[PDB]
Amino acid sequence: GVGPREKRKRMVNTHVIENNHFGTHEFMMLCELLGCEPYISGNVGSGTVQEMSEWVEYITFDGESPMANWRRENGREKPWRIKYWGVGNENWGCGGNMRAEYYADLYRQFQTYLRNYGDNKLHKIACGAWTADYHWTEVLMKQAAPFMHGLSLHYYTVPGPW
Amino acid sequence: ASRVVVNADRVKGTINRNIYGHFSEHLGRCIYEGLWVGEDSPIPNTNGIRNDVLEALKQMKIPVLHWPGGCFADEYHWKDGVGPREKRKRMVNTHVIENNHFGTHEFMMLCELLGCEPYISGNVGSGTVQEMSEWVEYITFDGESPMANWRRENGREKPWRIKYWGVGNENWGCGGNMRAEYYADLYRQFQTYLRNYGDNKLHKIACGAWTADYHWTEVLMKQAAPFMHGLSLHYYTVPGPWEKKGPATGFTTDEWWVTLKKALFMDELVTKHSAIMDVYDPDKRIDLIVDEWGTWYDVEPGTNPGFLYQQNSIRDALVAGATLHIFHRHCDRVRMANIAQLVNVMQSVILTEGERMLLTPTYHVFNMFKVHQDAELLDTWESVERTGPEGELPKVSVSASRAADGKIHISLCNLDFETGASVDIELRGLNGGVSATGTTLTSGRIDGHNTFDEPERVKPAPFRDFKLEGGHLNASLPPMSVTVLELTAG
Amino acid sequence: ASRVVVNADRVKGTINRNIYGHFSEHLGRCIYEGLWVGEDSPIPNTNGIRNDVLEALKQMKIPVLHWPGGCFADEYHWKDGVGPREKRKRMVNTHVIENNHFGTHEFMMLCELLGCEPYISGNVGSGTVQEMSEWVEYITFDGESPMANWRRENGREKPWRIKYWGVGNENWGCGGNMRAEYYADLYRQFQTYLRNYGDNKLHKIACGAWTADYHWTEVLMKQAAPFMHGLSLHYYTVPGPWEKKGPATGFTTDEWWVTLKKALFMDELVTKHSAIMDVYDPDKRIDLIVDEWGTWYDVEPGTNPGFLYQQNSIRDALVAGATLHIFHRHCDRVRMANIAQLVNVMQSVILTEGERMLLTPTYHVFNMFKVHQDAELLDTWESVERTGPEGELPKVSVSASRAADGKIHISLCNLDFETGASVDIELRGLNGGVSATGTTLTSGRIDGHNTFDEPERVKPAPFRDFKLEGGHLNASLPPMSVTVLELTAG
Ligand SMILES: [Cl-]
Ligand SMILES: [Cl-]
Repeated sequence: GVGPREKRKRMVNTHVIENNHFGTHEFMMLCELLGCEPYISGNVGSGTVQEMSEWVEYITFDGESPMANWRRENGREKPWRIKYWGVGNENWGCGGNMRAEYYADLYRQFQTYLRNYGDNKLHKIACGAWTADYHWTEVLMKQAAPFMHGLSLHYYTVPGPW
Repeated sequence: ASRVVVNADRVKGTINRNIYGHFSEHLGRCIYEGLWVGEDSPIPNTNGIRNDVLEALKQMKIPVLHWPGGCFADEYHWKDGVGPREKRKRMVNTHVIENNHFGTHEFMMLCELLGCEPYISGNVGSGTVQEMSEWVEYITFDGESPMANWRRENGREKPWRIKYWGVGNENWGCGGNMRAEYYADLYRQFQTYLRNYGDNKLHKIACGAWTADYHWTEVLMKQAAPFMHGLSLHYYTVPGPWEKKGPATGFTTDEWWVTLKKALFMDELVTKHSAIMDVYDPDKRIDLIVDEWGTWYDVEPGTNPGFLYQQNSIRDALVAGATLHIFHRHCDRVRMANIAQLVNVMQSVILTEGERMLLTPTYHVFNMFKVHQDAELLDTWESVERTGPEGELPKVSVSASRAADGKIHISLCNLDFETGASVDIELRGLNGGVSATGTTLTSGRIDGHNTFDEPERVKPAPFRDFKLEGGHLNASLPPMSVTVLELTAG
Repeated sequence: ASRVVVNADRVKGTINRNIYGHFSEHLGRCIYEGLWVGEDSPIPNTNGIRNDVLEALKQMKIPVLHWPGGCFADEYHWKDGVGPREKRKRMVNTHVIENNHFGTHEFMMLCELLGCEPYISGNVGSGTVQEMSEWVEYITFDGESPMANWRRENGREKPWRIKYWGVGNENWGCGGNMRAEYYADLYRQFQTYLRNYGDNKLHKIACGAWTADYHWTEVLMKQAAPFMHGLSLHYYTVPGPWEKKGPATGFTTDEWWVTLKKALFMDELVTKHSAIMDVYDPDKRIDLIVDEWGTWYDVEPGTNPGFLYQQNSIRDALVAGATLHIFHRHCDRVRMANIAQLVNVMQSVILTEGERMLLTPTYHVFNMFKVHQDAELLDTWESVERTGPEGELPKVSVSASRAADGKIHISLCNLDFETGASVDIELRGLNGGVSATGTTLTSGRIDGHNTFDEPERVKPAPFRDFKLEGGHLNASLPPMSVTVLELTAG
């Protein structure tokens, strides 16, 4: 979702009709125009540690590096600031069908490599429970509390059966 | 006096020379003005490596060098440090100038120049399994493959040999903040794909405990012992709280005693960790490898705290002396150790500033003690005077080796800065009578250090302050001394 | 030849005399013809205990006796064995006769007559907490209470003293088939209510592992180490399958080698169990107590298999000799051991048949070696000839103590039945020169045994087959020997 908009990746099928015209630059810009805080969730389920690490570099790094230089080629000179960074979402489900014990180990690992560049200071957020999985909350706090600034929770209001 | 017997005919094992090992990183000017200066530097160099340092390290007989090690291991992507030096990746913070001019080829070359063993740590924290696998292929594979062919493009035709391969470092901390249970699962997975190509034979090393995390050791041995050739251990000597460690020079007498007391804790750690290894590995197949040790102070005032620059007193020499003795005492299990670090960083053997370099007291110990490298430990039994303000510490630390050429070396540390130390030494199991030369390393001040202006304040001198009554050897050790005696039979 | 050095000035520790301990059960004629005969028996006795055996055990300097021990401990209800002997409980299987004539008073008295320590195992398996608690009250309480007053009615005014109290035995087996996790919880509970009355001080002992259940040891130390003074261990030497163990005499040369190989396995067990205890108890506060060991054969043909009556060859003496040596080598942790059993049962020191008794080869070793009881172990370094059909075993086992009176004792076992054994012994650390007496115990046949008809076939003789060149001591050991040398300084 970065680089010349015209030559970004494209999934399309109506047997995902996604052109990636809206990516990181577009989003950060949006938050600037609205005057709201950006909150990004990185990819744990199908992503790698270097991938997520580099995303933060790309966005927040004021110095000279492949990622930062690439940000500038792509048209943003100064870094952006971001507080809220989610280290995966929905990891009990469509984000890897993980046990809490397991997501917690990945959370700890991934968050390790999300660095504070310039005077950016990250608020790291771990994926919390779905509805009433109090077990999930118990495990994440027991195993990862020291390594997180926040913990998420998901509850939709659904009148009927799924 | 302090009584010591040396059953000179009772070998107790081999002191693996790799105990006298070192370690360097890319956090600071360890690998950036200290060693690597560049092919086009005004400082006299051999293929980019300054010769003053080479000369000194060759003389010290460095046995093994560990790179990347520490935190850097689990940040590094090795492919960033190969290919045309001109076109390698470049990370630079203007507040860090990492240009990756020093990479795999440069390191292997360095180890060849020094005649030391290479010890590399792959990236578990932020790396992948294929990444690490490919690194070993790249280095060791004699056949035809993308990685091997790439090694040759990059200018090395035949494979290299490498024994010591670390599968992550510091994984409980800056290498992923992993639980032991978890690192162990990754270790098993990663190590699976590190193959022995050609006639290279890997010594696979799992990341072991920080300080007194006996739990970590227990779990790694319980879960992974069959899949490892060695297990690491990390313990720095820190005088104060982590938030205010204390200085390298101009420190109190309290800071002296506390520094040594902290250093000697190494014996407890090694004992207790070995104890656990014994349970899961009774025949001691698996090496214990203390790949991080040495003093850690606050940086010299008016230097960047992140650069870790610290001075090196006679204090630092005592720590080095006593700790090496402790490894000697544990050479049944301990088979490698790596002091932190090599140049300009923490407890370095060498400091540099432009084209000037000096040898630290710490250098002098490693140089003096090299007589113990691959030597044979001798049964020594001892009763030593206490010292220090509560009678805490031993006044004296002593060790005896038998070199290959038959000669006998006895190293002695006097930990009291305040007064010298008397040592009667009975030698049993002898052949003829014996004659004895001697070197000593001491200082006038408690923080005796070498500077670029006066780089020879603290250096080894001849030692003659002892009588040798063919059998007994009574000896008179200077305050804050490190001393080696060399005995020849007949 | 076999080389041995004895650093005669280097004490390695104390050999707790309780290593030379024994153990008896209500099993056959151990407590019932072997020891207890009764006040008005025709066998000459002291308050019901036959004097021929007392005399012999007093001679041997028995240090400690364990009763009930084995399975019986966790079946016994101690109140069944106090009160008027006339009106005590009576269990009889007519297919084995328990009249409870030998109970608490009788046992305590026995230990007083022998001058040995009592070691009692309370009943966890089938007993209650108050039951065990009250037993200790009954024995040790100087004041006024139902239990103490009952002791006095039953004829003992002052309390007794007792150190060694076992909180169950064999709890993994015939004492409840308990998991370790579970026994540990009961151990903690029971031991809570065993109080120190008067100035009696209890040494509480938890039931340890059977053979190589290292798991049991791990769990007991992990869960209960703080609540115990000692931990037990059980290992019998069994030549064959459990269903067909092999005989005490008329056995093959293969059965000799196998028997000794099994016996020597004790070193591995003690090492590996100690290793684990070291992890949870680095300072070795807790005693390791091997309260069941010895050979276990098929019963003499045409005797009741359930009575466990077996003979005692020179083979049995070798096992006893070598095993005691192994305990010596481990006296840093091992502080008590109890051979099974005392009389007429398994590897007994004494056999009886009516008023006739004999001393077994095993007796002769315990008697010969008593010079080691509460002695000081000396640094010995050795290189020994191999023996046995695969070069399996050491030809020689040797150990050195320094008695209180300054004298030095060196015990030696030659495990080859086929030929004698040469042993050069260098003695360092001495003052004066030394003179040397010597005893040896050997045999014409590999199954050399004592019978009631010829009870002196195998007994200690003087040993003079050695030259002492005032420093070296070359010695010429008989086949299947056990040998003690006594050196006096000057
Ligand atoms: Cl080597
Ligand atoms: Cl005692």
